[PDB]
Amino acid sequence: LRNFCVFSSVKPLDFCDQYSSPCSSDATVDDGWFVCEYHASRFFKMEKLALAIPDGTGNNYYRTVGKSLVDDKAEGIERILIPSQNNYETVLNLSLLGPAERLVFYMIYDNKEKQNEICQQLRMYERFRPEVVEELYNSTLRVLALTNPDAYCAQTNTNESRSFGLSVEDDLAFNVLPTFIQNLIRKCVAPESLTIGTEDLQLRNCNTCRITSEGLLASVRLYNSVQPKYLYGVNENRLQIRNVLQFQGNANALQQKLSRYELYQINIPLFLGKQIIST
Amino acid sequence: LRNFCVFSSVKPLDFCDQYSSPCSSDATVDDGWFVCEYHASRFFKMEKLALAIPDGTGNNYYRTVGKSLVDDKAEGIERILIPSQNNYETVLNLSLLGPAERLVFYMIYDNKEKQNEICQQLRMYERFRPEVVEELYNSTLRVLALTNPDAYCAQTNTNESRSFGLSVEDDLAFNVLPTFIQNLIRKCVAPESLTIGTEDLQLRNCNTCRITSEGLLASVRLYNSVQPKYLYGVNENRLQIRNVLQFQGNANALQQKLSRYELYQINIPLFLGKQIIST
Amino acid sequence: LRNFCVFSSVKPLDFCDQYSSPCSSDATVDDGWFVCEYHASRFFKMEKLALAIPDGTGNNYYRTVGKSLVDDKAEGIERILIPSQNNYETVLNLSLLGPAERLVFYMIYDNKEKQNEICQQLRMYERFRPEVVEELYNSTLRVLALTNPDAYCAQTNTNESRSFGLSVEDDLAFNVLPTFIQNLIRKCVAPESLTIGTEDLQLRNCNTCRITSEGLLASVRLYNSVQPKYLYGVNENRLQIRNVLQFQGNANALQQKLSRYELYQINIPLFLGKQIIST
Amino acid sequence: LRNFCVFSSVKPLDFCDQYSSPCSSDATVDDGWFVCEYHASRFFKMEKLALAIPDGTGNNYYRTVGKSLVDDKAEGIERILIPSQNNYETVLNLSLLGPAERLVFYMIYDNKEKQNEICQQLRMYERFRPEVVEELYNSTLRVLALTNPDAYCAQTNTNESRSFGLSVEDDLAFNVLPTFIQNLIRKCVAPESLTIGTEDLQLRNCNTCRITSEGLLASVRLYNSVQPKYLYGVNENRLQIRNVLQFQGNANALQQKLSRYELYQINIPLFLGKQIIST
Repeated sequence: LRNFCVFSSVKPLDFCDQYSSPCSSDATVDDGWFVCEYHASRFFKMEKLALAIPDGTGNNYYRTVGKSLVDDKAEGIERILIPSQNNYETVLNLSLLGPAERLVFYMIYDNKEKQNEICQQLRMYERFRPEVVEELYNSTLRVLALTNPDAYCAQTNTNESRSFGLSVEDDLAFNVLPTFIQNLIRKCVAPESLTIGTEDLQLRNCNTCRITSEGLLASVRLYNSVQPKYLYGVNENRLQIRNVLQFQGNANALQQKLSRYELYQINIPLFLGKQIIST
Repeated sequence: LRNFCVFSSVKPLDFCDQYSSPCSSDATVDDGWFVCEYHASRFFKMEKLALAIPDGTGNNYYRTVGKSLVDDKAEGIERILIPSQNNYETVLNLSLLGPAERLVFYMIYDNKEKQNEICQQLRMYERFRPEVVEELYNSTLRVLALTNPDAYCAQTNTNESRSFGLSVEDDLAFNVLPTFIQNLIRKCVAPESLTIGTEDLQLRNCNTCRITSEGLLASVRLYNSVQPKYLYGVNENRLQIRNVLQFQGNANALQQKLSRYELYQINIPLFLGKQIIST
Repeated sequence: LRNFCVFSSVKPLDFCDQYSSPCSSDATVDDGWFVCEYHASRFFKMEKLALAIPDGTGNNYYRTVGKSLVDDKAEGIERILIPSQNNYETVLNLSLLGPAERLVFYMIYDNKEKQNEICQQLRMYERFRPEVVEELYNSTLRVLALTNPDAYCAQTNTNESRSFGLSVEDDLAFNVLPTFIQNLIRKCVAPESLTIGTEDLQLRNCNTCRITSEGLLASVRLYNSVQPKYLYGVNENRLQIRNVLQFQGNANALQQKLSRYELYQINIPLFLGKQIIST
Repeated sequence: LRNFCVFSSVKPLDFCDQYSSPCSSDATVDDGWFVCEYHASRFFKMEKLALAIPDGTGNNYYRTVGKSLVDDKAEGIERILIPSQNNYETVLNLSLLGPAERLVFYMIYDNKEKQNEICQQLRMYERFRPEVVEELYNSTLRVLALTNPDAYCAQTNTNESRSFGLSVEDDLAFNVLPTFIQNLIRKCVAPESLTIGTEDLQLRNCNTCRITSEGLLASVRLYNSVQPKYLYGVNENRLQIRNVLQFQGNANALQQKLSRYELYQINIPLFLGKQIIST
């Protein structure tokens, strides 16, 4: 597939796709997220990070992890990274989104009546472009089937096991998430303790997120101040005012002489659960 | 001072200083550690990292933090990053160290009889080089006085406050550490929650070390696999065998295509305590 | 026979046989193992060694012996060199092996229903290649008959006698092994004391293996570190991580000057039982 | 030292040294035996072997081990590899040995009256060659002092520990051996289980020799049939008849086709005791 992004087929009527930041080449490769960096940052409010695991030789067991983009000052529906069926309409703000985005999200969450009424309202557009709708639906449905744990092929790797907490509520809630949402969640949060073969590698002793009935949240108020490089960039006649935290400083307080050491950026990777890798 | 390193004046009889890796230019600047990167890695088994704190504009409140060099597989006197007066002789292995190093460490820990007998055994060398000893002692003593919280000048900044735990034993033990050891410890571990002005920035919700009666330890078995670039490098006729962990892989398992994302190295910065910064 | 290896007829549908390391010319000659070096190393985890017995003149009574390939660190189903009917499916990991290998192993262990269902599932392939199956079965069955102690010819040499311990359980368990397995076991382990003619030659006073109800095992934790030169070599997207033991050293510790003496490699030949050779 | 062999200074009156096989270059290097291969084979009836310990990378922790030269058919004073003070005169057959050899052996075993009477009988030779005796005595005495655990320098490595059995009698007897004999014994027998660092490598589970009150013996009747390549080679008008074991064979029994596999010679390395290597 040249485009593994689910939101790759998101087009207006006369489509020079919105893409203020063009979709990254990550959609071309099969890393398993099935979403490009731009769509991940815009919708799920997370970026992609290459988790490197050294072993003392030079080669690193590379992995994909989610990088939080929400700030510690946030509260409410803004702190949720990935919503569940309960309130995803309000979280993703599907009311004013483009009809292709609405369709894609609704049939990812699989609520029949919503895409039914989308088709009813899209019938008027259908007389101009009667071919894009079917191919868009086919591509998105086949992507969902590929990421679906149960299908015809149903490619299953029981050797990898993911635990999202020692409590019953956490995994019982995680069970009812959509198949694509489950696949994205399992492969965006790094394990707390990667159990590989007959040993355990303690990647992190603290969780940077939480899985609950409404989905994946940045529950901990870890301080984050990274700016998204693939911002929406649309002309904002609708103003969103925010409480920015800024400090002053001189050349002495801004210690440039400390810059020679390799930098340890304050990023917020998603760490939760245990990864059981037999053998 | 051209050389803030305490172990800067560590010379043999005919001195082309050991320094398999030459002392970094960090000793030239006053970052407060008063130890160069080579001596920090060799003795305290830690490196130096530039903790950058973004605020949403581009300037970063730079800070110095300690980077752990011990492995998760370690146990015993090897897991302690900085020893106290109780067992520093065994931790630093002062038995076979060079006499300058022995002197420096002993008068840092301030045990009179040890440097007294060092002087008695150094009397034989004194007839050849009767001038290096006094200047070495003067320089090291003035460095200790500069890092001493109480002195003539006694430059004190009460506005910064450091907490090393909510328990009585932790700070009561931290109180009895040597003055230079206390200064190094306070400025090598990053705060758990940097309380600055009227706000708090949650740098990390989990501690990566511990302060106890014997000193600063890497109590948590966080997985570390970084190699020191300033290793001792001395011809080792005395063999130290270690249990190395290695995994195999092909080009597919070594996902080079994941390398385009900016890397998130598995490092182990020292995070503990709360930094109270009024105003 | 140009090919005495039992696994010589192991072919896929379009066969350029897997053989990352091609089968050695040992299958061409009749040494009695009836398995090539590659198949012995891959399945039974042992290599072949030429046991030479000097007598003070120059000619050596050559013999074939098994060389252990398992490490002292191993435990479990990995330490067994040759399995019995009890758990050979798990030992050889027949679940994912090629259908020819599954058939060969199952009819060596003679469990009717397994090769019956192999034939049922192979019926679909049968319509493309209806001639290879019968000749493969005939060749493997005639090899088993040749190695079978009881047959039409039933070539028996009662003069050679093999003892696998002084205990009742050891030989009573060895009795119920398959005929080919018994032939391989009798001619892979060197005798503890070769009783030849009217004298006894003490080859070794210690056993390097054990014969039990589950088969031939490397019970003793003898240190082995030889690498197989006929490794499987298949692209491993399924990762097997292992605990490697490595030591460092300089030119002095790696004493090259000791290399002029003829080397005594730390190998682990299979030594067990007594060989009674009348006359 | 160009010559570490103790018997390097063994010269007749008109010396073109006996040395039917010239002394090997092993005396030039410091492997610690302080005896050349020829003298080790002639007197102690053992050869030198390079014990190689693989670790899975390619470098081998080389070591020196003793290779037995006695046959399984032997009995009596012939089976002892190294004698003690009790019966070394009969074991080494010092009655007819050259006076230099007698002197060297006697002052290695440190029995004053014997070398005293050697000097008394050598007084007649002294008038012709009054300079070789003093330098020979000085060289041999300094070699003994160098191999002496207690001396002025007394170079001691307490980190290496050697155990020669779990019984009190074995090590209590080994204690009273001469210093050079103790040094040779400790560095000719390979450990049963090399305890290195925090792990143990089981080199061999069976002992190939024994340490008793009379010294180091080949107690086990392990079958040995290697011929010494540095034999005495002196014209033997005094005939030693021995019971040789020989077998016949044709081209079929002498299986040349088995020679392609790398040979596993039936040698008898000296294995006994445990080597405790801290770190």
